[PDB]
Amino acid sequence: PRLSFLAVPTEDNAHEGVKKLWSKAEANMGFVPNVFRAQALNGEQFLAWWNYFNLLVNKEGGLSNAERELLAVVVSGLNRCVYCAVSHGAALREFSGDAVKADAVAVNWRQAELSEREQAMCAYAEKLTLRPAEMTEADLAPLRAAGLSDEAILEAVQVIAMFNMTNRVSSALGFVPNPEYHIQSR
Amino acid sequence: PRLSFLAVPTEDNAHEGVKKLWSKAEANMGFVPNVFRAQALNGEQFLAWWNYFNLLVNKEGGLSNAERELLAVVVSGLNRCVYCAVSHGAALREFSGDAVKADAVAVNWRQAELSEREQAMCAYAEKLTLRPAEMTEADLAPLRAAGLSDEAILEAVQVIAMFNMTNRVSSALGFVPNPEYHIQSR
Repeated sequence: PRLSFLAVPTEDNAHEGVKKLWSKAEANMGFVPNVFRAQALNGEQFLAWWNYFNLLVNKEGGLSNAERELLAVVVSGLNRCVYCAVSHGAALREFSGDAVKADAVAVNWRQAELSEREQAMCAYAEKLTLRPAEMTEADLAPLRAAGLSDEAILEAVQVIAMFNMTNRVSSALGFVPNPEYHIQSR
Repeated sequence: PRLSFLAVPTEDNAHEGVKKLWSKAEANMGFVPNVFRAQALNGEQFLAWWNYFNLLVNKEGGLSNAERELLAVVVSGLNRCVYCAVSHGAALREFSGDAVKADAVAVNWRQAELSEREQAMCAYAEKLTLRPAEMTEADLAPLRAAGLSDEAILEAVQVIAMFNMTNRVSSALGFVPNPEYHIQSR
């Protein structure tokens, strides 16, 4: 299938750290995420990007995985990125155990049954995605009312902005999510 | 479960024709669509609305069920109405047999594998939903290039506008899609 609008590195010409990541992804999930193939055309840039993204979104931090995937799903729905919508909706279904909530939040978090902290985080994510020029200090007040430390607030801001980046990369270059994501934790 | 922001008719005060429609919904699907409960507060208006909507979207016409559900899914994704997104995504998965295509079109039809006719219909639907003031006769040229008769074009315009209406009703009054839709044809 056509993974990208640009050339995709093959096993022959790929960076060897890209190939090591391919083998690790296949040992761990049964497939290689198509982003790992498409975006890896520039090897060292891709490896640095993956280092940062993996540390911020997947590894342990100030926010739970469920909260990060909630932010990811809201942002990807707003920017209308199919790759991130599908894959991180699968991730949110897995980490939350509530497929109904994931499906609702993917469309409109206002029409989901969310905690007050989830509501604050989703409103903040939507404002930062759609109207970045209008951010004020007062916008942090709900987040602090929900018990988010400054470290957690920095992490959440990073996640929202990082998905504003990945949405643009994937939509500009025509990335396609793996079929496996559609059936996961459904 | 809170089906509505307004009062919901009970079995005691519901219109009799509303109760008869509840009975066909239970006879045909095993449950009553939550819209049939919430929107039926005004009996005669709901019954006329259902007559029109059922004739236009579900019954036999110039467009296939799959094409109508494609239009519905695109419009509901653009207006971010959870009820219509979930229910007509189930319908589109059923009529198309392609869950991947349905998931992709729900987010961004540009990132789905669509025929040229589907592309024309989805671009037209997006323009009519987001920029209705900018519609021109020239916008009909791709639809006619895709082999759509004048009757089929009238039906498609009706479908797009009708979902621009139901999205607004369901989002304004807090309608909640039945859990069954999330599982259907997955």
